Amino acid sequence: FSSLLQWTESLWSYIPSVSLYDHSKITCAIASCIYDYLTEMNCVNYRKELFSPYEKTKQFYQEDVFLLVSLDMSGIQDFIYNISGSKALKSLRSRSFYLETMLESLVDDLLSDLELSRANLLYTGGGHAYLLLPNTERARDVLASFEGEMKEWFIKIFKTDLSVAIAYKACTGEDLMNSNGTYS
RNA sequence: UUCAGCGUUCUUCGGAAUGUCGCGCAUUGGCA
Repeated sequence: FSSLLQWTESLWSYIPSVSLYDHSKITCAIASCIYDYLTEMNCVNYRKELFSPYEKTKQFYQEDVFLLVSLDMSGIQDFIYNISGSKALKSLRSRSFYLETMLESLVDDLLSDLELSRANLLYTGGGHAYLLLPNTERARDVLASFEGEMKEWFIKIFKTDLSVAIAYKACTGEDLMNSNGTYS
């Protein structure tokens, strides 16, 4: 699917739906999160439970179903500039690339732990990563375990030179729909 | 016919610096 997502983005980047890719990706992520939430709740019929009363569509935008997740890497500039000059030119280019590549790996690992795709990562800042995840208990436990494992690995490799902090917040469909201005 | 000099200019006009370099090399860095 990753190849399909990469293809979709190049083709739909400069065409209106927010471009079409942006919308398609966001839809995919939201869908995956909803599917995981419904699997956690074990609904008998997704369509009937959602569209039957025709008010359940509105109420489902009020159930806490999504998680806004931010993972941030601490120690970027110090790591790039904790160098002696002997190989500075080389080191400075390599350290910045290594830190960005490591951040990519992180989220990929996290996605591999959630069986999700890159559509669920809204964007990656240098040293930063914002994602949208399902609010399932399994996903929450996966996030906790991933935070613990990342803490252990960073302490085992760089000690206090680099760290990673992961924080999540629960939200509903209306929050994603910028109702009442709560999203920002 | 004799007696006398007297007055006016006291320097003038141009050119007033120019061109050339305006730090270099070694260590260091960089490449390997």
